[PDB]
Amino acid sequence: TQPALLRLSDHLLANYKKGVRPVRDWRKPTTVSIDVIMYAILNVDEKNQVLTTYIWYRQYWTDEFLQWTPEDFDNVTKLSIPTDSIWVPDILINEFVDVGKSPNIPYVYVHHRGEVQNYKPLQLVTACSLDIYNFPFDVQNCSLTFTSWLHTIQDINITLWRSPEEVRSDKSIFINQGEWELLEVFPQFKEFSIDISNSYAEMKFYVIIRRRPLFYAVSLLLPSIFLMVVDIVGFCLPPDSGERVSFKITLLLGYSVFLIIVSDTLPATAIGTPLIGVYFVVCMALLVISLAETIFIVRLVHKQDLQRPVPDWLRHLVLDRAVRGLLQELSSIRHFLEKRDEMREVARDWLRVGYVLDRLLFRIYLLAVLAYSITLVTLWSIWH
Amino acid sequence: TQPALLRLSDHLLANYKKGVRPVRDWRKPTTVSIDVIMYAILNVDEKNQVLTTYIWYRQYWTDEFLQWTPEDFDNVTKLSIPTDSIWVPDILINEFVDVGKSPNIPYVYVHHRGEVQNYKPLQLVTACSLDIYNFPFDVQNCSLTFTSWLHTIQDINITLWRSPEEVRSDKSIFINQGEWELLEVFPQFKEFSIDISNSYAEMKFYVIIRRRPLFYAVSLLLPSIFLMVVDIVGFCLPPDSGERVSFKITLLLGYSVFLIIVSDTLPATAIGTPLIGVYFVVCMALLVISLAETIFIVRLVHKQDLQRPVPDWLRHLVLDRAVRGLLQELSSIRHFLEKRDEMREVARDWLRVGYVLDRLLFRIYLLAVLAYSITLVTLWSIWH
Amino acid sequence: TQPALLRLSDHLLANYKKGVRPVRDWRKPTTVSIDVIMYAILNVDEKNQVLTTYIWYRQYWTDEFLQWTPEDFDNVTKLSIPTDSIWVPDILINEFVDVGKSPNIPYVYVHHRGEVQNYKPLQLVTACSLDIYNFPFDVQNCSLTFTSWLHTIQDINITLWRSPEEVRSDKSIFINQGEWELLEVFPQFKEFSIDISNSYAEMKFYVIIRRRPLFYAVSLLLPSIFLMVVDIVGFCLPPDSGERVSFKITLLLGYSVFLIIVSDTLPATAIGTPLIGVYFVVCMALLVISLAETIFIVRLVHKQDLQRPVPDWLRHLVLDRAVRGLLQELSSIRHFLEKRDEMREVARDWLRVGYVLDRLLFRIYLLAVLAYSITLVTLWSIWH
Amino acid sequence: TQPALLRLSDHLLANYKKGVRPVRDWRKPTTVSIDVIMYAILNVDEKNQVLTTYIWYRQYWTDEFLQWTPEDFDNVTKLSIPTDSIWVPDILINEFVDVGKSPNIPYVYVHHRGEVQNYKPLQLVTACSLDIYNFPFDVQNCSLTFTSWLHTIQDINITLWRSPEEVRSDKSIFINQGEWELLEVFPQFKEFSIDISNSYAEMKFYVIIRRRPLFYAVSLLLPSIFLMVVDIVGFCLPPDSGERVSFKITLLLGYSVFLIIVSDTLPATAIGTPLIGVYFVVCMALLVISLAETIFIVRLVHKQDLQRPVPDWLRHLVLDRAVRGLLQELSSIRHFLEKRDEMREVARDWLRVGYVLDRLLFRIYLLAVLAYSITLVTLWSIWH
Amino acid sequence: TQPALLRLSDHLLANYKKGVRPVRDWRKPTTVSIDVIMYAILNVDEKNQVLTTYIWYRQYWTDEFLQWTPEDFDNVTKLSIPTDSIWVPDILINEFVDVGKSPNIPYVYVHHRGEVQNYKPLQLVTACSLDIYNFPFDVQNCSLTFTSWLHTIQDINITLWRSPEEVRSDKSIFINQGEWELLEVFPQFKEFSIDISNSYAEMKFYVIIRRRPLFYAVSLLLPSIFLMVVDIVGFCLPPDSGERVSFKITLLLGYSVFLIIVSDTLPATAIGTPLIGVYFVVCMALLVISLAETIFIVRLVHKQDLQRPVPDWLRHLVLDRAVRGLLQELSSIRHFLEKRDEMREVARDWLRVGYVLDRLLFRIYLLAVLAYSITLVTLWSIWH
Ligand SMILES: Cc1ccc(Sc2ccccc2N2CCNCC2)c(C)c1
Ligand SMILES: Cc1ccc(Sc2ccccc2N2CCNCC2)c(C)c1
Ligand SMILES: Cc1ccc(Sc2ccccc2N2CCNCC2)c(C)c1
Ligand SMILES: Cc1ccc(Sc2ccccc2N2CCNCC2)c(C)c1
Ligand SMILES: Cc1ccc(Sc2ccccc2N2CCNCC2)c(C)c1
Ligand SMILES: *[C@@H]1O[C@H](CO)[C@@H](O)[C@H](O)[C@H]1NC(C)=O
Repeated sequence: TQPALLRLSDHLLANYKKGVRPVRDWRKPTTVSIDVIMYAILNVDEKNQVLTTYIWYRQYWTDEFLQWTPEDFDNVTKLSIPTDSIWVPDILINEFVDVGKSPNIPYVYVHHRGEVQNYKPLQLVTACSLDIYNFPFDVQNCSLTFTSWLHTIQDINITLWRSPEEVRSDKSIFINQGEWELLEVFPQFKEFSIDISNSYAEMKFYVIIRRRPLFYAVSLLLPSIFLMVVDIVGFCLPPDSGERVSFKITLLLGYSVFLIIVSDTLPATAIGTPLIGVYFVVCMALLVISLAETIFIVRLVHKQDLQRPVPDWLRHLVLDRAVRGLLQELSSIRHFLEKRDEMREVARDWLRVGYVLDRLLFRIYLLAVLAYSITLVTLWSIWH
Repeated sequence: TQPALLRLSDHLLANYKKGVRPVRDWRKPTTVSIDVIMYAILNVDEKNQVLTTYIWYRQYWTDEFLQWTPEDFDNVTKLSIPTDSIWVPDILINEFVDVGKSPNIPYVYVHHRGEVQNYKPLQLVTACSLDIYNFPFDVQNCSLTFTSWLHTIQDINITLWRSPEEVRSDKSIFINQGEWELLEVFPQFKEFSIDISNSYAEMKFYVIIRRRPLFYAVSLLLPSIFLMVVDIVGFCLPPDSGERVSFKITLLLGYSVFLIIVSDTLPATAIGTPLIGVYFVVCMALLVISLAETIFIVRLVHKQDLQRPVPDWLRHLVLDRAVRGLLQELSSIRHFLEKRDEMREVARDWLRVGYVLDRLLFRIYLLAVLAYSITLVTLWSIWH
Repeated sequence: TQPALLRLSDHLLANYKKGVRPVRDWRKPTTVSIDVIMYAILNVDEKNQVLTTYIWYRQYWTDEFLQWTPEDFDNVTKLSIPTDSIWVPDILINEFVDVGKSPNIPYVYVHHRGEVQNYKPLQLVTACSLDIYNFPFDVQNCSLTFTSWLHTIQDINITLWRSPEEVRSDKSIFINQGEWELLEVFPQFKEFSIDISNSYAEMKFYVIIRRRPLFYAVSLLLPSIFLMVVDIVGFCLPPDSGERVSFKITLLLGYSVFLIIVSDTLPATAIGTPLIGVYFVVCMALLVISLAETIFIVRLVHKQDLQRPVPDWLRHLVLDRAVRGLLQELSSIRHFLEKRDEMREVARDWLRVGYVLDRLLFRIYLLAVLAYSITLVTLWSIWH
Repeated sequence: TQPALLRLSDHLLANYKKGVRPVRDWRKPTTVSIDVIMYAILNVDEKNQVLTTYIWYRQYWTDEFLQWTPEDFDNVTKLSIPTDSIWVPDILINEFVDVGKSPNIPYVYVHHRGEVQNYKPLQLVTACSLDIYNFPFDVQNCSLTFTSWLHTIQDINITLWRSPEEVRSDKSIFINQGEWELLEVFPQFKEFSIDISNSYAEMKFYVIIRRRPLFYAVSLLLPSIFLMVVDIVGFCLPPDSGERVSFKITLLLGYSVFLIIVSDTLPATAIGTPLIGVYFVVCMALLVISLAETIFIVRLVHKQDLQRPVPDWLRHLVLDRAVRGLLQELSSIRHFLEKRDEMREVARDWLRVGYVLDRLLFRIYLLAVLAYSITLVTLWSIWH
Repeated sequence: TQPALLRLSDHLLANYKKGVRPVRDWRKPTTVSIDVIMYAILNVDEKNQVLTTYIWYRQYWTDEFLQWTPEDFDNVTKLSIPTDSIWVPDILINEFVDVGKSPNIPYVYVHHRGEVQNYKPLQLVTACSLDIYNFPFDVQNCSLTFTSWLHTIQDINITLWRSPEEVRSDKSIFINQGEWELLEVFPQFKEFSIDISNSYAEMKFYVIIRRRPLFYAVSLLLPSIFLMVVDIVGFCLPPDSGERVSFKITLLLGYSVFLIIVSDTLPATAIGTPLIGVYFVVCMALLVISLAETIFIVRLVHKQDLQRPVPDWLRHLVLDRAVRGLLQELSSIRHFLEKRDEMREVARDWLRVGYVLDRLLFRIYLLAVLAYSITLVTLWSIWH
């Protein structure tokens, strides 16, 4: 006789119709069992709010036409037949915004009771809501909604292959060393409803992914810390040097270029910018405050050859915390030297005031950045 | 007997022709009812003027060959049959400039009266007219024109599934947290005409989308405001410092780099640049005016050792608003000191004039930027 | 009896062969009439010299096998049959460098005389010659060559559906608000020839597109004008300030960064760079000339404490256009003051010369940029 | 009689079923022999951790239905038949994250014993773990896992065509002049297991690729070396020039721009940044230390007209290693000159201290960068 | 009777098998004649070492089953039949690293002797070895290897349609105005061999393409020449100005930014960087040498108020090539003036030395850049 697989396949696929839903009684829906195993988080685009993942998805349903008695076919209990030869449910993801390029699986396993098993890998580009409020430490909760696109609850119902606890803790194949860490996938069944009669089976997997901040620690924190360090170094220049203000403005321009170039990576959304943006703005205010202090002190100590002398209150407050023709003609010589000396001494008194005030405002700025830095490391421990 | 679905499908699809338009009388057009549900605004490219969206589109038409009496087939009233087994109208969008990658839906529902229901998701890349005059606050009105590509009004006519008010206010599935907010989609029926006989059914959906400015507020307004703040800070430097002009030119270079880098995002069109461009140009004029004032005041107060003394009109106008050999040889000594002192005093008089004029032109510039800023916040309230 | 469309389609498509060219006499070529309607200029890549457009293309040919008498089929005069069921000529564009993603049109109209009408939209990526000599105002003349890829003049000949004047002035559907304005499309028929026998039908449409310069006016002209304005402002700084040369070099660095960033947009070709490049180089020469004048004047007026006094010719040319021990020991005091005063006066004389020469060379540079600017606006009026 | 190939193909492919696994006894698995020949490493994306390669992959299995006696068919021993006409195992790579665009091979060779030979080229985009710890010199070890997607060990088993030593040392077609050098590919057989019964054949090829550092030597090392050279040159400027600190800050800004622009190429991962990042940070610390030394020395030698004189310990430590009205009125003149001279001499003493300390701290910094450079060249020899 | 084309096609394609290689005797290989006509060089990616071209490729082979006597079919000598209806050899390019998007040609010409003619355009992405040693003037020699992927020499042999001299000089359709100029394509036949029996036909076309340097002359040479010009201008600033060193460092930073931005275009390879990189490094050394000369001269002439006087050897070498209380108290006044004057004169002597040495080192640098520029223009003439 002929081989068992040839006889079995010829018996099953003879006068078999792919278009008909395989039920002998049309009132019975084909319950399809869904299982999803996350393999990789290929991309998370916050600008377009799209998530590209790869999953291994296996489903099984009872085909009431692909049934046989194994004892009549040399005790064969299951066989593989082409996917395009049998009816396959139109179960797909609601959140699609594209089609994913994935290998086509040509065969499906069929058991002697009709239990067709369809294993396939598929790449999904799905629209998801991304909360970028705490960008470097954000936890994204994206829904993949498997449902029959056309058939209602009365034709195709969806159940879960494994128990929800098993699929929740499944990380057997996930590519872990990416930017995103898979926390869990959470299945939940519900019915979509257009009206009373048009109700659709639905299975939502809540893929939860946490961003790894070690990708971005160097990218954001290190340059800003450098800039603050150099700013703190810049106060050691004397206020009367004239280069100190140029130093400060050059540093501000550099950190502004840093902000501009970083903004191509730091994303944004309509709900609001990440708190990293707020801390960058606070760093900006700190640098602008340092520049304004430098400019004020430069205005204070300038050798402008016009200064009235320091007022008594200012002086005390600062220093508490620090032959007749020949005779008359020589008098003009000493008067001009005295006029220059008195003017020069006045400029020194302003310089003496401006030096210690530069020191005093350096300590306050030193403490202000110290309090700000300790506040940041405290909040980081909470996010960590 | 055989199962109802097998018998029904075999009866319907036997000697069924896909190429023929399913009408028993060829004079009757197949009225196709169109429904469009916007799911996401994937992209709006102003440079190329193309809009990429995703829609859920459902249509239904009466197939006069897919009719049966349910009482003869075990009371089955509707069944799903493959899309590629039956005639499907060639209804597509006129504004296509590409093909969208969308899932292929294999099945369609058919009721016992022949009412075929085709549900499918599709991504559309369509040419649209984008008015970028008020870029951060623009409201775009893009037309999606569903029509039968080949069949005229005498073969395929297009109606609307739901009432126009229902489709106008449909936001049940729209992904809202993107850059674009869907205001409404507006359906309108009209007939395209090549001649008297060649008239085509047409249904234009006017997708109206408003850009969310919170994406761009930080991107444009914040750096410019920073630059103006630093410019205002720069006036506190003394005019005779010599660094003030370097400060101003460095700031101008920084803001020019800001303009250059921002222009990769701020789009343009043949109709005209956005008013944001005009306000950036006005900010540019303000910075150039501040730089010119700095350069003029520096030219005024310079210690050039060549100045003639301040004219009487200028002085008043500004200050209203603020042994014989031994004897003759010593006279040369006091004369040279007097010559230096008189020259030094003249330089001081120019400095006294230039100081208050720097203050006076600082107040005017302070008020000019204040009036400009209040004007901007007033117009923003209207756009908001 | 059966419906007319079913009977007609069954009669036509029974024993119909798609592979055969539909002529009862094989000597008669199938004359295909071509019509092209430009819809959008999607992209013009000057770097790769490729033009991506979208067209609505309709063709019609006489199929001698799809003929019937309408009075025998309930007076049906035309019917739509699937495109993949009948012979379709292999007419495509010679200039292809890719395949365009375009919707597939499933049906074609067939009249009772056999006149098959095939309407289809198609995106074309075609190699074209782009003359970038006058880049902002260039008029590109790109050829789309529709021809039968395989069949010679003896099998497929190509004619034009409409008169050439009608297709020349066709702008009914063109998307006008893009960067490119369609001037006309010009059809011309010719025969390609490999040898005497192997001659091919050919129809060249000369798509002529003019770039809209309002896209680029802001992008190129405005920043350069700004830079020149600031350069003109920079001369007001005194030559002895020392900051003027730093101002000029900073401005030159800024405009060089402008040139670098702009070059990512301004294209180039082997024939030659656009004249915009030449005018940018002339602006570069103007800025370098201003910098060299600043450096020369700074070298002239420096307080170098070493200057020999101004020569008589230079002075006139410039100013035409502007007790014994006690006695001897006091003499040394007045001599040292005289030595310093004479040296100081010499430095003033050089400064007096350098000041007016700075003014004189400022007027010449002011006129040179004025002549250059008026020359540019004159040539712009010709291009406009 | 008919030609041998026609008769043989007609005999083989008559009543041949593609869906059945070609075994006369269904208990016998189809052992498929796998061979992989690497052709090119198209891309290694460290950001997404994906490897795109091209391979020539040949497989062979025994088809028990495609068997014939050559003496009955004119001594034909093998023939090519279309790939889509016979059963082909569903062997693919587990690590897929996309589908590769590769030519479709239409034919396969079949020998008279049934040995089908399938040669095909395929592009693979596979997820791989990339260790970027020593980025310029890293050796990546990426797994390509060929397995039957559906069939278990009981239906399809996988062996190796050639001996493992032959495939390990195979570089016959590899494109060598790319960025990556193929060290070896290592085959290893194992069984995947879902449970006791569901075990799958598996063949892992460990493609080992070493990056060529000559691509990146110029990109990273050369600019940093330049920056250090210029920094070393900058110490030759006198500390009192005032421009030295501006020189240092400008150099620091330039090298920071270098770091920013380079970071678009230097990748990162969650495990940790490459040691090149650590050496760049050490270079950053060196530049900041040089800037701080410059600022400290500038603070030390400033002509601030306020300095108390150098303390005795500091001085020694540094220098070890380097008519009554007329009479009284003239006394004021010499006193004022003495007051200025003593103040001027004090400023000189501070300058004398700061000069040699600048030299002394220049030698230490010269030795520190020398030790750092020699340390780098030593470690480079180990990596080389 | 029926039309000739219908009868002929029905006679030929009845019981015609596509899978069989069309030979009546299986020992006779099907000699396929190859012809390749280059149409465009779409892209040359030196980073990935891939060449994307477009070719018109025509092949012809003798099909021994598609033969007829024309006198029996109304004297028809050739006819077009669908490509997918007849056997087509699996000839493709070995160097594929992708699949090219090209139009599908549906028909092929068949003559009455069986000579099938297959014309088709195809885009090829092929791995090629790119020698970037002389990047702007490089001549690339890339191999396209047409061979039968599966069939050996015993089944499919490959010959050339035209004589090798005709295909060598073929430029009839090449798009010439691109970046690459096609010098020639060179065909050569060889046999690949796996073993003694498994030998494969092979035809290598050596596409030779020369880069047009006019694309890049402006891109590289012009900015560097500008930078050198400005550097030469910078020497005219006096050494004691203090701004000269700032000028030089700003220029160096600008040219470094130029190098950084240019490196995104100038490619690299493992064999070695292009000589343009070496000349850029030499320009870098020239700028660093100019900066070091400026810093040295600034160190030489500084008004540091500490200089010992110029040594006798240095001076000559440089200048060869250029009442008791009242009496004693007045003596202190002249002594202090003498002390200041002698110190001031010493600073002048150092300035006199440093001025001419700046001139002398300017001439040497002027000649060094002149020799370097003449050397470059000489080598350019050889490359040109
Ligand atoms: C008002 C309204 C009516 C029906 C729907 S449903 C839908 C609409 C178009 C295309 C497909 C569907 N679906 C049906 C089953 N579920 C998958 C998608 C909606 C959303 C609104
Ligand atoms: C002058 C003219 C004639 C006919 C048309 S129509 C058209 C033309 C080519 C291809 C398709 C069409 N269409 C027919 C039905 N509507 C969808 C597209 C035009 C625009 C101008
Ligand atoms: C020397 C030569 C011979 C023939 C041609 S033609 C050609 C060649 C290959 C593939 C296609 C064609 N074509 C035939 C009909 N026209 C469309 C393209 C040439 C150019 C040179
Ligand atoms: C818990 C668990 C169960 C089964 C698998 S396997 C798998 C799952 C879905 C789709 C395909 C597969 N495969 C089967 C044979 N090998 C190739 C892929 C896993 C991973 C976990
Ligand atoms: C060791 C070795 C054996 C065979 C080959 S050949 C080859 C291998 C796999 C897939 C295809 C081929 N080819 C056969 C005919 N020529 C085109 C490609 C090699 C390279 C090494
Ligand atoms: C099938 O299995 C049964 C036991 O399960 C055994 O008795 C019978 O012999 C088997 N048939 C064949 C053909 O092996």
